[PDB]
Amino acid sequence: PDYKFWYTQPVPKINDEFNESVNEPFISDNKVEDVRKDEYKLPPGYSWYVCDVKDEKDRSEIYTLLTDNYVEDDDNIFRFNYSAEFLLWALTSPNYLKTWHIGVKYDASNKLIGFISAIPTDICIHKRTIKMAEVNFLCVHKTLRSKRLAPVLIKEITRRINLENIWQAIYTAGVYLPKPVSDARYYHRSINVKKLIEIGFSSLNSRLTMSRAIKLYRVEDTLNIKNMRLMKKKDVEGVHKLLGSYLEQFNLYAVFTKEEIAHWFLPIENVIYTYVNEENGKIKDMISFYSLPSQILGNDKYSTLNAAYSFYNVTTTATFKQLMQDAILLAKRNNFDVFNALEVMQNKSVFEDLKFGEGDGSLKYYLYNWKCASFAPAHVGIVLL
Ligand SMILES: CCCCCCCCCCCCCC(=O)SCCNC(=O)CCNC(=O)[C@H](O)C(C)(C)COP(=O)(O)OP(=O)(O)OC[C@H]1O[C@@H](n2cnc3c(N)ncnc32)[C@H](O)[C@@H]1OP(=O)(O)O
Ligand SMILES: Cc1nn(C)c(C)c1CCOc1cccnc1-c1cccc(N2CCNCC2)c1
Ligand SMILES: [Cl-]
Ligand SMILES: [Cl-]
Ligand SMILES: [Cl-]
Ligand SMILES: [Cl-]
Repeated sequence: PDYKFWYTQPVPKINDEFNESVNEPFISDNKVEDVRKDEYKLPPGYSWYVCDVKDEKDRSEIYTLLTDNYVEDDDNIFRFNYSAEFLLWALTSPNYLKTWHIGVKYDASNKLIGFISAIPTDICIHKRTIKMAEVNFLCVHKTLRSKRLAPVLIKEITRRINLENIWQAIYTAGVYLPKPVSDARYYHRSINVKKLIEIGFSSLNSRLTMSRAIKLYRVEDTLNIKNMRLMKKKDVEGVHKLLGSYLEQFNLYAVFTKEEIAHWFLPIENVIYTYVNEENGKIKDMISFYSLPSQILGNDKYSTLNAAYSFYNVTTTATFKQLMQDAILLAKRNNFDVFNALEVMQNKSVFEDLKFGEGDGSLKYYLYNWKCASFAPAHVGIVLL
């Protein structure tokens, strides 16, 4: 609770507030020549391991570590269960670096007991585009918790990123760290109502029977945008144009290349869904969501919470409410239990009328080595995985 590590880093202190025009690094004029060239030292018995996520053996070790040891909610009901495919997809975006996928092994057993990763991305923050590392999947094995391994993982990936002449990073966390640039509550639209109530994800309102809740939280009968279809390769430049134009209104967003659109949006069953309303090669509307199940801890009636997470949604032919109603239906049609979304972009406006419930927490957006004013989450135009 006292931030002994984080207050040594170029991030804001917890009570810092910055003026409305500053937009620049905390530590500027960095020189690659000054970056530590060797890996940070580890205690005897532990070693760094650069992972090849395209290799089945390495990927399996990452998958096993995260499945057993990655993020849990604050009541330890759920643990994220990113698929091995999702991990491959998330980590091998265009121009990724294998040397930014770094683990720590326990030498005696040759097992992976720590991990952190980054991928490169261009991030526009308050109208300035900066090449950044997007950091994700920080994880320490449960048996090695509270041994200060996380600061070493963070410092080591920072070194590896700095060696590429990159000095800023973006990341999200459900925990409060110094210091969010924005903080977005999450909301959910129940689809498989009885399951969500039985596992403790949702509460049954005291005025409702289970049977009535199932009826009341039914989804729309048919699409508002009836021509929706899965995205195809030929749609990449059209999605690039539609999404790229939409995102320029926000204070924080990724500046996607055509290659990045193809990577992040072309569909992969049970990983990433993108639907488009296309006419004469123009993409008029798009819906996208990704698949991230949570293992339901200690519950033998169900295995996973099969959740869809809102990604990027843009409409020109409907209202935003109609678009997001269609997103919920498309998730339901693909057998998802729940549709989760953040109060970013225009999402907040739809939550009441589309019968979303408010979640039990918020997702914090962070920048490393960047000084600027924080802002309300409606100004956030990026969804991290
Ligand atoms: C220019 C390039 C820069 C690149 C780097 C950019 C920064 C990237 C930052 C990483 C972005 C990650 C994005 C994601 O992946 S967020 C998801 C994080 N992972 C999990 O929640 C999985 C389950 N939990 C664990 O695996 C461990 O509990 C973790 C690994 C979280 C801590 O391990 P452990 O419990 O064994 O603790 P320790 O003794 O080793 O270390 C204690 C220190 O760790 C600080 N801590 C705790 N939780 C987090 C957290 N979620 N982000 C950052 N720091 C965190 C804490 O403040 C303390 O420092 P201080 O309080 O003394 O200051
Ligand atoms: C159903 C469920 N399962 N688990 C394991 C949880 C925590 C939930 C609650 C629902 O949480 C969200 C709902 C919507 C969006 N984001 C989250 C969210 C919340 C906390 C942390 C993360 N991480 C770490 C940072 N990087 C992205 C992923 C994500
Ligand atoms: Cl493979
Ligand atoms: Cl977290
Ligand atoms: Cl009932
Ligand atoms: Cl391009």
